[PDB]
Amino acid sequence: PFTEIKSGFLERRSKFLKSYSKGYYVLTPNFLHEFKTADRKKDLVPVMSLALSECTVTEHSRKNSTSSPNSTGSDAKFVLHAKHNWVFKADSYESMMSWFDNLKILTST
Repeated sequence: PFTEIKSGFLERRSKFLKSYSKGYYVLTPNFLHEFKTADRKKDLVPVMSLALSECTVTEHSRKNSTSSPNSTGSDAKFVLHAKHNWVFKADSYESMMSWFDNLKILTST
């Protein structure tokens, strides 16, 4: 058992290393926790826990459509700001939007 609201894999962009690192993320009413693996029985200490009380989600990609074709890269990104700005990338626009929305309602402050 666990008061998990949402969990799943995400890539977080490194600020210095110019690369993404994939982690397994678990959203609770209190934190977004990062774990190395999805094994909630054996992998039990977060590599990082972001307190939601002082985060906000600001922007997200615009879907790849005829109205705004996104030639550059993926359209599955969002920004989580700490009160600096972490860039996360999900599997798809749809998955990204589920993370964004679920984060939004836990961080209205």
